[PDB]
Parts: sequence; structure tokens; C-alpha cells
Amino acid sequence: EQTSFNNPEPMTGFEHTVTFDFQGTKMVIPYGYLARYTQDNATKWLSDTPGQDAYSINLIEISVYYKKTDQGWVLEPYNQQNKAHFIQFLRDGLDSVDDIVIRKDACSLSTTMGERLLTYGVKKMPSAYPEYEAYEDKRHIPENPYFHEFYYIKKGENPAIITHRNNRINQTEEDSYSTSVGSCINGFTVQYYPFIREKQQLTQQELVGYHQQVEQLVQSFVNN
Repeated sequence: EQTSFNNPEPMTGFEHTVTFDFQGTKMVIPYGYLARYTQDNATKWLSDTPGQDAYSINLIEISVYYKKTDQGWVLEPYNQQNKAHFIQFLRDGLDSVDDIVIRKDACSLSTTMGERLLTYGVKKMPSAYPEYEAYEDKRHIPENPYFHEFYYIKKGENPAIITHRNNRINQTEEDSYSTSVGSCINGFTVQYYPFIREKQQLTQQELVGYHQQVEQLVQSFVNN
């Protein structure tokens, strides 16, 4: 199948969609979520190619700008208001834009991850969400006094594990948190490092809030 880059730069992110075929599953993505697939200083954007069915692929990476509001963090495609952040991200990666990796694949998250955390001495914590179980590990380790990890596990039909962790190793450094999310959403595995430019510790509400938008977004692509 032939590739083309014949869509102009977005103002809303919703001007065009690109249609993908994942082993027979149709995904229809608003092109503003596809910042990685542009040419000429992001003036040419990936497009559907007439004559061809749909890009037949195994995986796609969407990109979202994350923004503080008074109702919380929201995720946005490329638009005229946030464009400078995406352009900085495309230039060197140093802006508040995250990559979400979507693959059509069997879910490989076990239902026994929580058991394994507890088996290793991670502590079970009360959770702000009924659908999540929450875990924390802040053991004193002699050669790393800054160790701190959180885990949030969603089960049911669309499981997820969220790991938020302090990366600081030296006394001379500031605390530096980072997050990984592995999940399964309606036949896709969806893996990402959210809040990529955030060094500060995040609450369960900020993490789960982010992921809830990721699910809704991914489900919007297949729903049509």
C-alpha cells in the first residue's frame, strides 16, 4: 500500500482522519493525534491515500499534549492553540507531549500482578477508585534512601498497570518521578510513559484521570 503526506497542518486536529487496518480491525484516527507522521517542519501530515484500502499495520503511535485545567489534566491533539508545544516535541522531545503506543495484540497482563507485588513486600493501599487496586513501596533500602514506587492495577475487561517511581539515586539530586502504563483496551495493547516532563510526584487521581482519557480516546477510534 502507498503512503502519502497530503494533509495540511491542523488548526483543531479534527480536520481529517486517517484510517488504519489492524488485522481486519478498522481504526479511524483524527490526524491531529498523529504528530509523529509529518514532513517538512510539520507542514505535511499523513493522509489517507485514494486507491488503497487503509494502512495495514501492527502498531501506531499517537501523540497527545497534556494540559493543566481547573477540572484537571486534559489531553489534546495538535491544534492552533497548542502547536508550539508539539513543534518543540517534534524538534527534540522536550515538551509536554506524550507518546501512546497502540498495537493489535493479545493481552499479556496477568490477573496475579497484585499477588506478586505483595509477595515481594509491596504494600497494599486504599484506592481512590473502586476499579483500581493500589500498591505502594517505600521500604528503607540502605544504598538507595530515595526509593519510592506506586502501583495501580485495573482489572476487568480492559486491564491496566500503572507504575510511578522515584528515579533519584544521589543525595545531590532532586526527586524525579516518572510513569509507565501498560494496558489492554478492546483487542489492543496500549503502552506509554505519561507526564513525560513532570518530575513531581503525582496522585492516583492524576494518573487514573490520564488513563481514563486514553481509554476513551482509543475506544473512540474503533467505535466510529
